[PDB]
Amino acid sequence: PETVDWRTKGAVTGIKSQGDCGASYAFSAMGALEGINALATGKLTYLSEQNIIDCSVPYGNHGCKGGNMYVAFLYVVANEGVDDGGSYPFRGKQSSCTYQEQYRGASMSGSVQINSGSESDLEAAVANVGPVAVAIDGESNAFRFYYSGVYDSSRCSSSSLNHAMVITGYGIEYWLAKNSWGENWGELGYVKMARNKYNQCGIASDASYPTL
Repeated sequence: PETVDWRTKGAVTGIKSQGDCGASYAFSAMGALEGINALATGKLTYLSEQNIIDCSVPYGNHGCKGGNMYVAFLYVVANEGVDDGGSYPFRGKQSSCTYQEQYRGASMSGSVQINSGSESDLEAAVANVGPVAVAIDGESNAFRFYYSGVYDSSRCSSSSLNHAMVITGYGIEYWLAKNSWGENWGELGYVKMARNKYNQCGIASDASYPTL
């Protein structure tokens, strides 16, 4: 298809704000999982980024100071589940791990990594599977203060990436990415990024999604 948006399938939750906590990895990872789960199960369940922040330090994440999607997925697989938000809510900072099995919202068996730099493989993932976790270069003041339109940056790097989000669709040529800086940033917390511009901002350098 020429354009998808996974809200069409009820596979995307509201926009979140990570506050002053540097945990996009978590928000980005949970976002893909929420989608995959909502598609399969038919019910959208909000999942807990706080769970990932508190409990994935031993898998090699840094709580509120940063981390990866991969390492968040390993935690989910090894811990055989992630709690949902309702019962494990965002506090804005690293707290004790209160992971409880009774509130396990979702589980998974692995992650598929999209071939680094390939946007046609990325589109194929997004169209045929679901929302895909990505990371980008959001260094620019233009990104930091993006408000509307298609982001099409000349200064963007395709290798050293500093911010993670969920691709929830694409259209016309852009990607539709969901950020976690709350609803007052971008287009309702969304950004439309440049599609098929030879991997601008490294959108397809480190894309993945979970299996379940």
